[PDB]
Amino acid sequence: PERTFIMVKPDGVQRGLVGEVIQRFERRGYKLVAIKMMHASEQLLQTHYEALKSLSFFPKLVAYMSSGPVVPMVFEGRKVVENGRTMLGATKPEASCPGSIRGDYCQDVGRNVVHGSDSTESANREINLWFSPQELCQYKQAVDPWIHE
Amino acid sequence: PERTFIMVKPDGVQRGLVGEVIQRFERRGYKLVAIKMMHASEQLLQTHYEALKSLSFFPKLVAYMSSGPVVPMVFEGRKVVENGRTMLGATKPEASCPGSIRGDYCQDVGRNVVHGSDSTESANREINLWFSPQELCQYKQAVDPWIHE
Amino acid sequence: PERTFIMVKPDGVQRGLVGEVIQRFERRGYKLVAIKMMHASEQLLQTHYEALKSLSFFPKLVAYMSSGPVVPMVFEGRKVVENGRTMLGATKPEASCPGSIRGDYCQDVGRNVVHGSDSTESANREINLWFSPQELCQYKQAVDPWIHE
Amino acid sequence: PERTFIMVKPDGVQRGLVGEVIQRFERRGYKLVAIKMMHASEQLLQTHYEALKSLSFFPKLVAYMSSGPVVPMVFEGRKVVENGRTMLGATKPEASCPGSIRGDYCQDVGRNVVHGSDSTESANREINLWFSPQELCQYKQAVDPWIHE
Amino acid sequence: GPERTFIMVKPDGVQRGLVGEVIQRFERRGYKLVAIKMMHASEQLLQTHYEALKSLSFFPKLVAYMSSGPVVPMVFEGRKVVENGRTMLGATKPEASCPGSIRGDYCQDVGRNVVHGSDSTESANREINLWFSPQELCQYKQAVDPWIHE
Amino acid sequence: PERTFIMVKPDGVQRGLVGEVIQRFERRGYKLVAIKMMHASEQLLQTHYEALKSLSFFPKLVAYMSSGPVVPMVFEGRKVVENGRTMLGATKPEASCPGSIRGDYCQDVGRNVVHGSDSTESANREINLWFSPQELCQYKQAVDPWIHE
Repeated sequence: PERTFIMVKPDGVQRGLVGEVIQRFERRGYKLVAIKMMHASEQLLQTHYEALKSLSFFPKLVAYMSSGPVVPMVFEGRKVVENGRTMLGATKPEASCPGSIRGDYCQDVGRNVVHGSDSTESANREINLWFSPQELCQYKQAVDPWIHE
Repeated sequence: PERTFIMVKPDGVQRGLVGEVIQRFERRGYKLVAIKMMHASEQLLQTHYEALKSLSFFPKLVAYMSSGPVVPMVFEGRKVVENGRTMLGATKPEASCPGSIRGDYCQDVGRNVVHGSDSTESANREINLWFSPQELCQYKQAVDPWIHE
Repeated sequence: PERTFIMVKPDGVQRGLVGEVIQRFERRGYKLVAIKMMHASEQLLQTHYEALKSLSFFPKLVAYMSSGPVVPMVFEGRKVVENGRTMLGATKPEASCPGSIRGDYCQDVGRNVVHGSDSTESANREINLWFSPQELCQYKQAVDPWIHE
Repeated sequence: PERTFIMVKPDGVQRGLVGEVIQRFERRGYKLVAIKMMHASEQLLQTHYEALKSLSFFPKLVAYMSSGPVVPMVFEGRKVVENGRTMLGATKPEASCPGSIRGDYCQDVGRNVVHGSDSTESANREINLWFSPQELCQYKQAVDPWIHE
Repeated sequence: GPERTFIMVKPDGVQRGLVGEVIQRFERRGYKLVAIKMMHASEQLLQTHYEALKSLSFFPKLVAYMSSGPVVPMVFEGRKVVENGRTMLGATKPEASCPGSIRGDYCQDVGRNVVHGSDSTESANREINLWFSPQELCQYKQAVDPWIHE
Repeated sequence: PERTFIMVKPDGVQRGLVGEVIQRFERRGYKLVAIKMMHASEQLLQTHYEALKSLSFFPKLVAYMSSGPVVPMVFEGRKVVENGRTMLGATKPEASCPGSIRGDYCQDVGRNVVHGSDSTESANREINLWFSPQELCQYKQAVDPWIHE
């Protein structure tokens, strides 16, 4: 029952990359179990980035992430946290390999299209911060016997 | 601004076509302004499909549309209602042209992946049934001067 | 269980379009049940194209279809015959809609990349010419409940 | 040797669709024989649209077509003029089929991404207006026997 | 003759509709398809295919899984097709696979990793001869040959 | 601004990959600012490859690069030189990652489809060698605030 938190940032929304991000996870067999588009409040973004609160760029980041709508979502599947990190690519786009989201679409670390949880512990916290238990949908994937051993 | 209601049906979710549906609208420059994943109640489905009650086998439709999660969403832009119909393709996939969603992905009118509003009046009615006003997001598309005159 | 006969012609093989033809049927949920690559004999081609002997330049057709390998295959699913015809596009590529195989890839009716059965009667006849019953594979598609009612 | 004139308009340049337009023609086996990016003077655009110069929307059209770079190009192959029309789609995007350029990417006739010749006579005029003979390249396509009969 | 490699879509690749995708990855790199078929593989054939694994604990589970649905064996031809085939498929474990590889794009689980490919030219020639008779292998001259290799 | 020189080689033109190369840069937000198709002269190619002029393979490389038309072009954006190298992939295709141009399409170092500048100094020299200043176009990209921080 592993899950990860993925969020399309304001630049991903502006550039029309929301569907592209979702499709990369769907094609790897991962289950979409929650999604919404929203204007994130300052307090929500400060709690989301709480590990960065002591850093000089924290206020600039929180303001940028509230400057347009975001699309938080949740995917479920085997090794979805670690594979999600690989699929997004390095934080620095010039260090990202081609075929990753940031390697294909991004030029600047400050405009890198999408967030993903960096660990299981972070994923569980971020999922519960952005989504209430009622917003998490549950279903049995038909192709389940052919994606997992 | 013109808006239309698009909803991925439970078979579209199962088959991993949510991102595909979204990308077809983003590709055409349309703005995503709301989206969520949910289990639709029978009462919501019966009101949504009020017009089809004069047709045979209404319980089969309600049971199909509540057999898994759905993804309702709202897109904004010029002629988005009529263009949304063309992009989805004919209701019957056999009558749909390749390049449309149903022409590319569907074999059966009863499993046709996605719903879209058939008129401006239906779009306004459906948007208000599925989304509260606070759920619709507002932003200014950077490419606006290049997608319409 | 409806089935249709699809065959990539020698120009489709040369131009690297075998995977593209197969993927157009797979993404619509159709089941691949047989496939091979072969050099078709003149006797097989004359029987396959029996109905075209009433048209001019029959030796030219047999020679072209013998000028390189072909890839016959069989797909199974609801309305696969009539949808197969639409997916391939009009015989003349200049009458084919964009989104069809011939509309996307072909310039010449004489080099139109792929063959498909025009009827269920023709499909049954063509499947028997090209494949022994022992070559057809049988399996249960996991997504079956989601591609048709 | 049939040829047509295709030109990406300023909105197609801005939206990063130059490669998409070119690929639509390459995948149908058409030969790129000339291409360049330029800022077209008002005077050059007035000659290209000579037929519209007395109409009320003429100053608006010339200002838009000089508001950014354009990419004129020439493609060669059988039926390239008529097939180019179908591949671009109807002038008004809302009348365009899915799978055409304007059906996939455009919302507004005034921002319809790309121009293409409407006839052999227009193609010859437009090619000779935008390109000198020395800019037209000549080569023998290796797949020629597999695209032509 | 030219270098060849054996590629086979596994039962999960067939179920998930990925046969055309695998083929197209090789075609777009200029490689020539020279044989292909869909079949139910017997346990006898699969034990010989995986004979180097016969001493390992997971061998019976692997043979049973690989016979639980149809597979699509095929053969591609071209310069360095064995080595490049391995790179295109990606690492055995999908979580170690780079994005852009088949397993990195589509797979979650090493036991459901969609496709097999030969790991050496010796293996490639043994696997081709095991799954295909010489008559099933087709020969043609690729038109773009002068533009894909020097 | 940062610019890099990219050139589709004669095999990339023959194989219909010109639009694919362009789209790889466009989708990463890089601006196309110059392009043309031409038959490169022996003297032009000798100057382009002047760093290799003492090597054994130099005459054969120069001869091959004039054996068909090429498509030189210029892209502009942040880190476009280093990212261009990554997007093209290793010089030898067998050392190239999947997702790069050479990793996706090439088998042979001598037929590796595309050239790209290896440094800022090389890019400036190559741009001025192949393009006169009147061929370089500039425009204000609308999505600039969403690709650069």
